[PDB]
Amino acid sequence: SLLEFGKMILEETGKLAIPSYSSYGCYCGWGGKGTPKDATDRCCFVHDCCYGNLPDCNPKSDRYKYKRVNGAIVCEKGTSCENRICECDKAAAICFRQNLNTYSKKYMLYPDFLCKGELKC
Repeated sequence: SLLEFGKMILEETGKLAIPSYSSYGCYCGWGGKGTPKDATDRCCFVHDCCYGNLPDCNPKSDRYKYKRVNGAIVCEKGTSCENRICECDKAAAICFRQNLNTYSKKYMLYPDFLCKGELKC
């Protein structure tokens, strides 16, 4: 679920998902169009694609379980949708952590009209 994803993000990065990531660049949060602004935004592009691969799942609301094996995220067994949603969220959280070195506050609340260009999934 979105709340679990937000907690996973905070655990990984120390940044509150809202507002550090919920309106970032062209792909973090609500919609998505255009060329990702930077590595962090690309994490969100891929995460959107990841959810897009699950038609019949409800990533915003469906809850999954995971644990920590030393610092590593291990998705625990639920329904197939739960497992797949968890793997999407795990990847994005790790991706945000990997790219904290280029996170830029100037991309928070990025205006929709600047999301120029195109990308397929």
